[PDB]
Amino acid sequence: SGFRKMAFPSGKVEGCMVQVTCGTTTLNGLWLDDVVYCPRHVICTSEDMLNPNYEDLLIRKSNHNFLVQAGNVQLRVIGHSMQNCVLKLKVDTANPKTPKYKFVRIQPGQTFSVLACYNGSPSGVYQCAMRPNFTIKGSFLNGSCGSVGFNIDYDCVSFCYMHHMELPTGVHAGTDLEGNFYGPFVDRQTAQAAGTDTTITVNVLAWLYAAVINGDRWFLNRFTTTLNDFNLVAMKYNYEPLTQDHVDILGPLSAQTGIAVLDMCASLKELLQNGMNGRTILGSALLEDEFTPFDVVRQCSGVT
Amino acid sequence: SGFRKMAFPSGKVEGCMVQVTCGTTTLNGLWLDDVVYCPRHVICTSEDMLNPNYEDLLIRKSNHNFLVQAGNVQLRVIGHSMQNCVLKLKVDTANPKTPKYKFVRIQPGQTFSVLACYNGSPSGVYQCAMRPNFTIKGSFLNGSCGSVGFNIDYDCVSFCYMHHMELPTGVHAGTDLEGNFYGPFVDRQTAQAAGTDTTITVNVLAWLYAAVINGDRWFLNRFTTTLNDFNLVAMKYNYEPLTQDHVDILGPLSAQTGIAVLDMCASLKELLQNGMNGRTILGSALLEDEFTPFDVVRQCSGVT
Ligand SMILES: Cc1ccncc1NC(=O)CN1CCC(C)CC1
Ligand SMILES: Cc1ccncc1NC(=O)CN1CCC(C)CC1
Repeated sequence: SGFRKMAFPSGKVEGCMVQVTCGTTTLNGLWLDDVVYCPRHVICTSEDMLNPNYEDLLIRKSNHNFLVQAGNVQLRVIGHSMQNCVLKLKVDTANPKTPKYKFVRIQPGQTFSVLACYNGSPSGVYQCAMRPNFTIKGSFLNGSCGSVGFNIDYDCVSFCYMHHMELPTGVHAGTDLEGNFYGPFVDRQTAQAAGTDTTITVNVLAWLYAAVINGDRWFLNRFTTTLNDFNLVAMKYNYEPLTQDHVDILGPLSAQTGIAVLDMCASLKELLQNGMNGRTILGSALLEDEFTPFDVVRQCSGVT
Repeated sequence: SGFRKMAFPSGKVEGCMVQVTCGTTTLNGLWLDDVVYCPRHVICTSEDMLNPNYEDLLIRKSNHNFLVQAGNVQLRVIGHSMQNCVLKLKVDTANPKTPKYKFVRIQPGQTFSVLACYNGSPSGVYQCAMRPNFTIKGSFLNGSCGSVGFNIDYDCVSFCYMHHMELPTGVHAGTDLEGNFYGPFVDRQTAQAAGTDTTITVNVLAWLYAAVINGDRWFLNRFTTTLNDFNLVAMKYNYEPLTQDHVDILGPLSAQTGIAVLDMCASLKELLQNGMNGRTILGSALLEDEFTPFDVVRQCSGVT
């Protein structure tokens, strides 16, 4: 028992972190095989950040301008290319610690672990989710750019995020490993306001199942609801609409606890309409939405 | 910006996890140098758990009864001894991935990361703290025994916790790496009720400094207090008494924010007496006490 915000073990990703310096900017790179991935804004100066033309800025850069340091040993750069908002630096040495990996683009609501890094060195690991407005609420400082977000399926690391920037509101924006930003964000020092940060309903429901499994049951009520009725209440509370697919994904949790998904929706409806009354659920005073149904099943079953 | 419950990167500890089987019990062991550390309850059966006499049970065990598996290769056990509540299994091979390490016994309030494991394999990493009643609120299942808690100072891993058991109330008990339990807990299947889980005041204050640093400032008030006045309010709310040592440890945070420690105590006093009024601080609806002043400084400065 006990339910914690749990990150994936970071070792496989730690073995991929390198330092990339270009000009006077130092950030992090991800070394997989003979390629190092890093944000393209590494080639920018103070005056470039405002309205950079990366194709133009990249012409003035050569292979020897990208300084790649793995641990404290230098990697030789034999090629460089720009793929969307990331640079792919081909090095002469394949990463000996390269795990089995995939590049995946995640959907809003999906969770992942971040291994925050500074100067190619890991400083910490935390769990977070892709918000429905395509921001992430990370914990990043200057120099953390190039830190990655990932998932693990036993031995395969699915890389889903690369950190690029902090928006003026302190929230975070980044790309998948193909260089495409999540959301409408652009790697420019400009006014980019995020959209509505709605609550990931399916995740909240999965965490209510996690609470019942671990003994916090006070919130279970004598009511039920429909998808349409629940969604009227969810729209009012800035909660994402619940679909039949979400209900299906919750099936394993409904089966283990014997609580119908729509009964759990009714319990959530009353928590939304009445508050917690100073009470807590899994040590939290708000409804937690950064655990997917898959994360709850994994933590409650002990997948390694 | 952004403040997350951040765990230490787990790679150095992942390289130490092994599977220990004795009889029909399989748990985790920590392989450091030529010694494997694991809970002594690995030698127990169903009938032993109630009132085990580990010196007696250990006589019937030999080196070849302890099955140590590192990855999927077997380690030869050439010696075994009992140190308090942990077994030290001397193996013929030194762990090639042994990091620089220390064994330290932490005080209540101190935080650490746990690398939860099943069958010697890491399943996740989370951050938690030694409660003032010497329990921990982990996330552990059957088979997680032998999972460790640790801190890292650049390259040195300070091992502080080894998981041994779940109390009947779902909370967790364990030992330091010398086999001494934190608290009055004993490795027996018996009624052991935990004492008062008081709030770690100094940690809450440090997290209020973390909130001010990241822009959540609504809770800052026009008041101040004394240690004696604050402690009258803290005793009433089951908060640990604040000492001058805690005030000193908060010095770096007081200096960076320009907010006197006693001013922050007065802000905490009003949050205790008035609640949050449906508002949040660092995305939380309760006062978080699992970040030490050192953790806040580390996360806000980016120590690697
Ligand atoms: C300071 C900080 C904190 C947390 N995360 C990231 C950063 N840095 C940036 O976002 C810098 N920024 C400059 C303009 C570039 C086009 C994109 C990168
Ligand atoms: C099931 C579980 C969940 C989370 N953490 C641990 C466990 N297991 C135990 O605590 C088992 N227990 C049996 C009696 C022994 C003296 C000590 C170990």
